[PDB]
Amino acid sequence: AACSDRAHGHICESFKSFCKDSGRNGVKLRANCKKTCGLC
Repeated sequence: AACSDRAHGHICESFKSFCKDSGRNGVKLRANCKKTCGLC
């Protein structure tokens, strides 16, 4: 499982500070943006 961004692109950045969200928004961020969130 490689690490990178799969989201549309503007989703990770627009929600970069949301990567630490305990809600669905956060989970989807770490998934669609395993990189922008930092999971490598």
